[PDB]
Amino acid sequence: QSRGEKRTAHNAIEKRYRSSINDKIIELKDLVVGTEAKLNKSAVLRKAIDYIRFLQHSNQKLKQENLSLRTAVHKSKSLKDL
Amino acid sequence: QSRGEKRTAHNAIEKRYRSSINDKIIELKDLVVGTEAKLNKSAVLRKAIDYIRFLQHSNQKLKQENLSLRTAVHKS
Amino acid sequence: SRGEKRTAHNAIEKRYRSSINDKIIELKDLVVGTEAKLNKSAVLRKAIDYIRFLQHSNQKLKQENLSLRTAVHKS
Amino acid sequence: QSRGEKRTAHNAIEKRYRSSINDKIIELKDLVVGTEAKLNKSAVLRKAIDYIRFLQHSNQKLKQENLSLRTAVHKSKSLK
DNA sequence: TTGCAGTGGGGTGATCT
DNA sequence: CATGAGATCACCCCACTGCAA
DNA sequence: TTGCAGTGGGGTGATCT
DNA sequence: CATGAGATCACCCCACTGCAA
Ligand SMILES: [Mg+2]
Ligand SMILES: [Mg+2]
Repeated sequence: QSRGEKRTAHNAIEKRYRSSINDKIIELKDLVVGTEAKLNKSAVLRKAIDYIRFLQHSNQKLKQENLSLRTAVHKSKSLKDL
Repeated sequence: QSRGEKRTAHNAIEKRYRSSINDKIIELKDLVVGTEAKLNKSAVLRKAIDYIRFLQHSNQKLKQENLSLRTAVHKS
Repeated sequence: SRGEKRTAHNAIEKRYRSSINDKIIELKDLVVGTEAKLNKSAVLRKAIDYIRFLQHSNQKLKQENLSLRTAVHKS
Repeated sequence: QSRGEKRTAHNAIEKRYRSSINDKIIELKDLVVGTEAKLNKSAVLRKAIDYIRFLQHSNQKLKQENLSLRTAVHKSKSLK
């Protein structure tokens, strides 16, 4: 590659670099405000951060409840002379 | 007010902007791989995307399960 | 035993290699010190140059001491 | 370079390597025992080491002497 | 009402891998 | 990161030399 | 009088640069 | 070590948009 060639190649490289990021921001955008909405990059990332924590918290609550529900039906089976 | 004076000023505005995004990718990073690691931006995003989807399905599945378990409780 | 003889001599050859290598390490400690990392030939190149350097420095000093003593005597 | 070529090359590189050391051990030999004498590698280096130390010690001795001679000459006039 | 901050696209150079 | 290659080192094997039993 | 350690040459793979 | 080259990042400059004064 000559200087101009490196440049031109690098620009195509950098184009691929940008999509590697911008394409994932769109993916995150669709996950947090949906495919139809329009939202700016930092806002999408801000929503993605809080959505993840929300989902993480929910997951914990959902699990705590699943165990309780399971412990409940299990106990329902116990007929033992009390 | 010179063009260059104006380019320089906006340059400071653009760094603000760039950091509005970068600071946030670092936040996502700390959530997916933690603080000690080093992971490029696109990989932080890829992980965050997959983590969200993973949690989304994990949560939906627990919800489905919890429904039955709850109804089982009823039908008992 | 061709082999056993080899193994045994191999130990002899290591002792030998070490007889040269440990000296290069000493020469190295002398010319660039202990913390440095320097390859064998540079250690030797330096040693050679260092000796030549001190040789000339000491000659010059001896001829000058000569002249100084002559002066003192011739006074 | 194929393994075969790399091999052949390496042997010539290693020939150059050895010479870069051996050629110097003989430069040292000549300094410690002379052009004509023959002494083995480790004894040449042992001699080089001790010779350097001696050259170092001598230089210090010589400098001190040089100063004393110089301080001598001075007084040899500086007598007020 | 419109001129700047904000926002984003694309290019470059330095540096990394 | 990859390839490419010369450099550096330890160690291999071989040859031989000379001294200590 | 001679085998065995010592010495040195060159090759080679592993690794560094 | 030396290319070589893609990837990564920050910053550049440019264009445009929307809102605060
Ligand atoms: Mg960016
Ligand atoms: Mg050697």
